[PDB]
Amino acid sequence: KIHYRKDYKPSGFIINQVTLNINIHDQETIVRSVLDMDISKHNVGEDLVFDGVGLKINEISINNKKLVEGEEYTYDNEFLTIFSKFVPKSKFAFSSEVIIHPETNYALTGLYKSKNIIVSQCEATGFRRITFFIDRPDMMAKYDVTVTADKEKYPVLLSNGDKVNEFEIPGGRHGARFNDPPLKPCYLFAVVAGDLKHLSATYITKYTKKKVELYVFSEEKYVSKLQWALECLKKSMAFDEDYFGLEYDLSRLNLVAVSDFNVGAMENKGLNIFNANSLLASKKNSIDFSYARILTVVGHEYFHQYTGNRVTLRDWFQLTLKEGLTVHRENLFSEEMTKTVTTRLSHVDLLRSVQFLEDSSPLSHPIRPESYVSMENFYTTTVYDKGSEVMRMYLTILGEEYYKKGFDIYIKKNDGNTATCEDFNYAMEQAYKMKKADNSANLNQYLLWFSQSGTPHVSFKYNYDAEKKQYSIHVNQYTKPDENQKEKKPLFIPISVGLINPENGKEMISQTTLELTKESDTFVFNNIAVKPIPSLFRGFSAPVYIEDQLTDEERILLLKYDSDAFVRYNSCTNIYMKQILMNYNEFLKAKNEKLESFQLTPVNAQFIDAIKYLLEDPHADAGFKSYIVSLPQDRYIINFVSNLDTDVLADTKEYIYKQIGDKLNDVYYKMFKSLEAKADDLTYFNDESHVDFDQMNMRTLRNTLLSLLSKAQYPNILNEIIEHSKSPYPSNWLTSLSVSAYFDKYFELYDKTYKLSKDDELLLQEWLKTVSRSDRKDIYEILKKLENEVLKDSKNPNDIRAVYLPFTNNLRRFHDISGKGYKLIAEVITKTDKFNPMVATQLCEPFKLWNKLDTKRQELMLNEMNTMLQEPQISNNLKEYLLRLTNK
Ligand SMILES: Nc1cccc(C(=O)N[C@@H](C(=O)NO)c2ccc(-n3cccn3)cc2)c1
Ligand SMILES: [Mg+2]
Ligand SMILES: [Zn+2]
Repeated sequence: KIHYRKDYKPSGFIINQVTLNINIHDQETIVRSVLDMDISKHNVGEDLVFDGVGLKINEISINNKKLVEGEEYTYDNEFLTIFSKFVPKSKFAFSSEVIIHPETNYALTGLYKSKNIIVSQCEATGFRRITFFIDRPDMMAKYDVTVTADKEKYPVLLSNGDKVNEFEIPGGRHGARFNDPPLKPCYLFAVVAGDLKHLSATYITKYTKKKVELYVFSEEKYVSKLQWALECLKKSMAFDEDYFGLEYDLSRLNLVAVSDFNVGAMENKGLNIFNANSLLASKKNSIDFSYARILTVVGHEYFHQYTGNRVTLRDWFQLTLKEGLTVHRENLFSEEMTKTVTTRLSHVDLLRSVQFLEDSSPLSHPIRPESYVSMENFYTTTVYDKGSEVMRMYLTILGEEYYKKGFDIYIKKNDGNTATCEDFNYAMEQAYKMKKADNSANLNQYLLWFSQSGTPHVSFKYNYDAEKKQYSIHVNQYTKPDENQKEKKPLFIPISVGLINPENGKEMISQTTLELTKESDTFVFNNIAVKPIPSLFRGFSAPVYIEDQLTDEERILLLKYDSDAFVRYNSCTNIYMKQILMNYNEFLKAKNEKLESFQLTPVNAQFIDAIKYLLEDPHADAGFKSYIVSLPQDRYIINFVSNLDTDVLADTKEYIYKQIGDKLNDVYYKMFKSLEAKADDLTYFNDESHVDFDQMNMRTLRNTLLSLLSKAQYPNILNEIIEHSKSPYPSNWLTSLSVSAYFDKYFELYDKTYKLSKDDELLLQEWLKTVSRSDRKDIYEILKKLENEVLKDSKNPNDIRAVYLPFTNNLRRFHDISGKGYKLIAEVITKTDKFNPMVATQLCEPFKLWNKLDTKRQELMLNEMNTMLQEPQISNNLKEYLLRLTNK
């Protein structure tokens, strides 16, 4: 069944009130539900059809009378159909009692058990796995929810809204009633039951001075890992107050960590539920990455609230409207909190590798897709991250003042209602008119960012007239046709630009954002005293392929002297890409022609000099430094190479790294040593609320350099690796494991770091990732060992992802020409699909580039996908995904 965006129609029914009784027992959960319903104006005499998946019916009723199966209703484990003649024509009550089984719900959607916690996950279509409903986001209702359970096992009971009663029940049971008066969609329903321990605090809002109770919950074992999350939550509330002027609406906010979770987290009006790996940390038991991760995920779920309780999605095709906007808000927050340029760079790095790959793949879709089969497959980097860049472009175009005005308009015009992407665009259009002082100005073209798939390519030509002091930038845009649009239209592309004086490194013009609205345009600047070097797409101002057409000499100058972090980073990226493409072709030619000898173009010496210059600048940023000594991601590179031979790419990278290392290793070593004091400072190691993003960037730089030195077998570096393994910081001692791969000390550090990791669930998952990603010739044997000794038959998605996904980035080994790596991951996907289709689809990620590889590896991957597609028991999720991915 395929759902089309253009087919939207309001329900012929209304659900005004939901009254739930959820009774949790050892081997079953009984759910009783009364829905106070009505008939809408759009009703035309149709059957009453409820969603309900996997429910065991004890009984159903209309107005307290039992309905009879076959005669009055049918149920096929997916839809409950009540024939219209038995459906009332005014306000009526529908009631049901069903049985569900969270203890065996390993798909982690609906109501399920995670270790000793019962928790729900209803977005997007999970509420129908709990009870019957018209499970769509535009069905708004009031909720009154009662939960009962064994008191010893489940002392803490949580749901949306206010707890209004707590009571004892015979047999050592207890119950709690929660009433949530404001209307909400059912995907925001949540319930939690467990032996939860917590940290708490009180927050006083900025403008109304009201006290908000903040609680963060986990199992008792890890309660000491809750402090950073609580800090992050306070930080999020402060930010939305300061930047957007928005206060929290309710009197309490709960965050709950659970061990088994399909994604990162979920917002549920006051009851936010998190993957433990995105909420829990301690300096002793977490790598540095956890700290930015918790900050962004807690922020993200928090920024969902204000907008979520005023404007609900009309339908799921508007997903990017809530998610792209919330990621944009999350990124603004994260940039302001970390105060490091690597934060924005890391978002760009992710978009241009993972999301660009997706957008040039058979899975390519606009941020507002035209159809879906399985909602779970729609939560993509395109909808989220390209969505966020589209939301961010409004800010670039409008500036802060008018952006913040269009944002307010969108709320006002749409408060209390459902909205669409057009509603948001209309609101910004009003801000655009006010900014341009022109009520004929419009953003109608901007709507193509929602409807048009594929990554635009933007290219440049320049002209300078020295006598006229006149500089011209000629710009061209193009999007490649694909399966979604035969003809692509030009987009509204904002191009933030500067002009750098090559003679002194100074800005030559004020902040300027070119508005490209045609297929091509020419932008002319007068009174330009000398030929500039253009600094293009500052801040990465549009989600596009940038073809800067600059020389490497110009790129080096930008890298050294430009003011914009992204353009410096991109200029470096572009120098590397030119080099990678050149050496790749030279290696490829030698392979194809079976050459006994051949030449390779060396790495630009002035480029190596510039890297040295930056590394040696004490005033330059450590995180930025770690980027400039790293080649572009493999998934970024592949967008530029047809029929990519992964072996040839691996030889290419090897050559380039060795060229630069042969010149700079002594520099790397010196810096690795000199950075130690500040990077590994222990002054605040036992203060869980003290987080220093610069210091963590220094550790990133040290660990990056150590990797480079280890690969290069720098004299006596093993000494440094061994000492590194003794560091209190897990980022350090896990790095010592992965860099020791090049030495016969590896399995000793394997055992040491395992013993350090095994008693913390999340830390062990980081250990697994480190092992999985290790550059080992015997990695296949090592993975087998992990399966047998550690992973076993765990159904925890964190465990499974930890063991397998990092390995799939091993360019040389995962892409083994035998196809053994493809075969291995396909076996894991098919195995996982039996109990968790959402996670099975996640494990398909390496296959997304299948049609970009050399013809042999294309065939190998295709064979595995077709094998998976032929499994009789294949889930709808996995089938849809592989059908789309293989163009069937
Ligand atoms: N940065 C980052 C990376 C990875 C995942 C997430 C993440 O957890 N995103 C969630 C979100 O938006 N929460 O509000 C989220 C919520 C629900 C789904 N979902 C998929 C299918 C059904 N539901 C997916 C993601 C964030
Ligand atoms: Mg069932
Ligand atoms: Zn979200």
